[PDB]
Amino acid sequence: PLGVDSSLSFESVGGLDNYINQLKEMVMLPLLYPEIFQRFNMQPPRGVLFHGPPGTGKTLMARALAAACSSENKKVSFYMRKGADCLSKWVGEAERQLRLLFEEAKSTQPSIIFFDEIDGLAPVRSSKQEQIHASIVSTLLALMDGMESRGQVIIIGATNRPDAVDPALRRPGRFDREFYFPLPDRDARKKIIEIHTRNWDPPVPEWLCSMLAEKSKGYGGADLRALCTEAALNSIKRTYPQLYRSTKRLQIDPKTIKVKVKDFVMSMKRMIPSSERSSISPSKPLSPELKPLLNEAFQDIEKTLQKLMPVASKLNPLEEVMYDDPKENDFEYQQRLETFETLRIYKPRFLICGRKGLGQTALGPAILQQYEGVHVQSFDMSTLLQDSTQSIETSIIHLFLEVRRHTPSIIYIPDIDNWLNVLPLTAITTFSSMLERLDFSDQILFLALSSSPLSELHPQLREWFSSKQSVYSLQYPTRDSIIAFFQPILELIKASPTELPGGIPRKRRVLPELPLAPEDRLTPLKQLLIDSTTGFTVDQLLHLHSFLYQIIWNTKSEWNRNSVVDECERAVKEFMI
Amino acid sequence: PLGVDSSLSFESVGGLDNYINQLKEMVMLPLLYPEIFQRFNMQPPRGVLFHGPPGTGKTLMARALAAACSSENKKVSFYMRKGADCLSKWVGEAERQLRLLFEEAKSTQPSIIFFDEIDGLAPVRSSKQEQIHASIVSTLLALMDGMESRGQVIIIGATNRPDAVDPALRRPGRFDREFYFPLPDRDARKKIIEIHTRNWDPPVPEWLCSMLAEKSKGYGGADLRALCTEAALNSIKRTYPQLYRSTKRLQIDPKTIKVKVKDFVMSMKRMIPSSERSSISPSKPLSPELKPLLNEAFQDIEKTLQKLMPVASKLNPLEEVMYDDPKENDFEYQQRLETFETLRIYKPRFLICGRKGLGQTALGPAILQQYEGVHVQSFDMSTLLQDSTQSIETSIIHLFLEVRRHTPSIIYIPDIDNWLNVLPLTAITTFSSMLERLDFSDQILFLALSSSPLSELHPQLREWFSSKQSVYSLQYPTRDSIIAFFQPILELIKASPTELPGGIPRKRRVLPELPLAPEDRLTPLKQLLIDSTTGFTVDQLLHLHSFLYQIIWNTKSEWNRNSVVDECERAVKEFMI
Repeated sequence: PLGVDSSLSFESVGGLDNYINQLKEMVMLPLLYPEIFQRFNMQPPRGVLFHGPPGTGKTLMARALAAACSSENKKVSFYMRKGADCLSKWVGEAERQLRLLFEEAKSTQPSIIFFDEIDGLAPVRSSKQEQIHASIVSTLLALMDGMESRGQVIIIGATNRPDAVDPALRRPGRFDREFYFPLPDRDARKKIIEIHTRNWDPPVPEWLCSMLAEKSKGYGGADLRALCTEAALNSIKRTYPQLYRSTKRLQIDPKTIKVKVKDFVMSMKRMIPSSERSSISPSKPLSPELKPLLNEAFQDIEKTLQKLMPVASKLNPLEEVMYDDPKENDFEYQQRLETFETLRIYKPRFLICGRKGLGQTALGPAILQQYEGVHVQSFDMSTLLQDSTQSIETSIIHLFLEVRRHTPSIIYIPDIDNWLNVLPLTAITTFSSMLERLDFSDQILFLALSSSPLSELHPQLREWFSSKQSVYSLQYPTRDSIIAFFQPILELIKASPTELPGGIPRKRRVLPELPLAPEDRLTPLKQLLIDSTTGFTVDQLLHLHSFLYQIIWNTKSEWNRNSVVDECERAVKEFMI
Repeated sequence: PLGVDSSLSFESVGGLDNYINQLKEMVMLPLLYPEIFQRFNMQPPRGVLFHGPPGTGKTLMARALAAACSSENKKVSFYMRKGADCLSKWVGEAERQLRLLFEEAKSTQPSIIFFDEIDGLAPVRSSKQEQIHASIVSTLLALMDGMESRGQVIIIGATNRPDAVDPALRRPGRFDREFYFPLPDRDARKKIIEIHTRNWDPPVPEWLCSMLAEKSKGYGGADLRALCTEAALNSIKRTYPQLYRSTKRLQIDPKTIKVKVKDFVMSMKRMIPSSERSSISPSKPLSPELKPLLNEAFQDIEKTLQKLMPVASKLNPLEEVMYDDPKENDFEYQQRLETFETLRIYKPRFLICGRKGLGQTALGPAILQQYEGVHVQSFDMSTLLQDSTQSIETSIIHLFLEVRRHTPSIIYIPDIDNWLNVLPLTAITTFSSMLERLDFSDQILFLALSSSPLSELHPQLREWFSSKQSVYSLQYPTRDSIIAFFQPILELIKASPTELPGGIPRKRRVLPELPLAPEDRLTPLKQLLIDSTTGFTVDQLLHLHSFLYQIIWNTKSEWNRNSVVDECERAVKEFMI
């Protein structure tokens, strides 16, 4: 059956190395080196506040910390407190459980305590309720620190939000660490999936990683293990159909090890993402047959993206200090590199103008997918009108405040032709103010999408975007790209009966026992598809593509060729209306 | 490891001298001199209410008061009460803890009690809740004073806000002291940082103070100590890389004392301000290479600032009464100096008109930084639309009321060209009324910024600001200031390979053991940069400055000179479109 483990070698949360060194410098040093705390007479406190996606290192870095320190040294004890679990309606009974737990935590000397659900442990301190909201918060203040020199004990905090509570709970000088979980995307995703998949006596192929790791976006350690279990059970029922209706119990052979990539892709048909349980995010790669239709400008988007903003990230200070320099006295040499790759910028924004039905609003999610690791959100007016409890301008100042409270991050607005007709001049001039409230010298991108083409626009954008390179206009694709797009189906006309299942028999499987345990017109069709379709829009090409898919689906079984051209050609004739 | 101290000689809150003498006159005299309280038969009560930034003398003046009186005389006892810590849902049980604490506080004769979180101790007294909100407030009234001659005991209050509660809690005659904490800016900042840094056996240099003290703005005693610890640990990992992965424990040498200014500036890269945890304040000094482009008028701003308002502050009455005068009977001589430096004023305001892209909205934060110690806020419509629970005009009358409840203080509005299109005539005529609701004879500054130049304006400002010196117009800078600005990079063309890291090798550091414990075209380029750039705007100069930074970044490694002029010159040619 099932079972939980108490040993973790960072094998389901693995990849947060700089976090690991940051916590190692907090928890290892005070009793590893007990001398330099008097050589300098130094304090440094301990305590980390987790925030980010839950289960992406919430329970997983809980096991990574208890397993980390248990694998670190002997002896050491560990404590798990998950929200309100020692409380009452009394103050003086709730708390007497709490500080009996505190005094026994102080009695056991090598000891850490996990505290999760810090909102449930201590909410915001308001006096418009009963005074236990002030009482347990103040008594946790004095009983964690302030009055209480805790000595050798370590207090761990975890939330989903870094600001779900009043900042008195983060007194600066006791809880000076806060860890954000960035949900690793591609490479530590491939690391975390391959450190999972080696727990099987069949080693997995490594062409499927980072193939499956780039398919899997928005997942924790546990649900990627759920992908492991669902592909596993797909191998189970796949290998054996006789898994049903057993009152007389059965026995098995132990040689039931067969693995498919079909198991994984059926798991992808049968999955659901964790972030996409309640969200809608445009995390959509560009369509692979549409790459003949948009790679040619997509390259210009990613190159001019790279030029108008470097996407350069921070290296590890471990290897940086593994390097050494000779000169260390020169703050002028410091302000040199502090000017380097920092003062090279000015106000990241970009605009897309082009016709409707011409590759719109898919390239947006595509260039969202062409690089990751950055923080990003968009001013979707669905996400702006989603609350009415406050003003929408209060929501504007809020969301501008949180994208201010990040890394160099990404801001997007779709459909600005329809937008600015949606909200009044309150929110308009609000936003135009908030455009200028921040500096040029920070790196926040401002992607902008319009479904209307150029030189016809209200000038609100124009005074905002008077740079000649702050915009790009779109054109029709070339005929060679067109015939590149219709190429594969133009040989799928010829490969019906046994290449495709239009004429492939599907046969039955027998049950196991599992014993008892007690050609020539192709070119006039070519001049029908080309040169009579005078460079139209790509959605119309999607119409035709769907239509011919219906044609070849209905005409899926045919031998003795050149008999199935009449259906598609008259469909083109009808399409020209 | 860590540890708290019980002795403070005003070494982390040091600088509030007049506050210290004010509290000394409250707490020392009643038992120092027990005779003059019958010579005059005088009351004077005791009790101070702290308000201001927390941890900037909240916990720090708590330790300064208990350490102050403990270092004052023997014997004396101290009590610490932090919000709701003796309460219940009963009235009669909550209170019986409270006045058992009161009677034991009266039993111990030399005794003071710290009371913090006065909102959590006693909220506003409303009868639209349960009556314990009236009960504990009324019983704290009668049990602190009113009915109870407290005798010899001292009651200390502390909040963040001076008006977080109904003013019945400040009965005039028991709590007649209230201390505001002004967050000392430059000189007591240098005093407070140097009284920290002498706690190390390496004495720090004193060119870095007040250099680092003028870099550090918006910090308490504790987080400046956190700057001490982070520069300390930066020296730790900086001196020693072998601080990792030790199950077999290690031992050290005690000679690990090396200090860098690099440690501090990396701490500045890795810091976060306390006031800037949720705020956005334009506390921004002018850019040092932009000083050739705005010092010439900046001097006029600070001089005419000084003339249109003296910034003269109050001296200490200690040294003032250390001086003596012969004549003390003359209230007419009193109203002389009461007319001196008080009646010399009229209605402080100032206006900035000038073109867009021409030094705007950076000089504002700069002259905010050119002097400090004054109280200041601005009517940012982000900060005006940030709440919708009340009317925005209610917010107007509120904020006018609190800037009325201050020192001679500072009021600013940015972007008045875009403003007055943001709010209706309700808030407009509201504000114009509140312009005239106060007198000429008080000293409140009214800085005003417009991005549009002169002689083109709607006259609402003109009837408000019909003084010929109430406004200043802006011009283009001179060519000598231009070539002064482009001067340093115009020698950074010549100093690539070893002055800059474009051709400097970065080498590796070995691990310690730490043993086991069980030229000629420069002038045509000069006539390309000057005299073909016909006195343009400074943001365009920022474009070019960024562009050439990219040029020299890409061309960073070059010997055998005069080969790298072609890239920048064609960048200028492309820029001229």
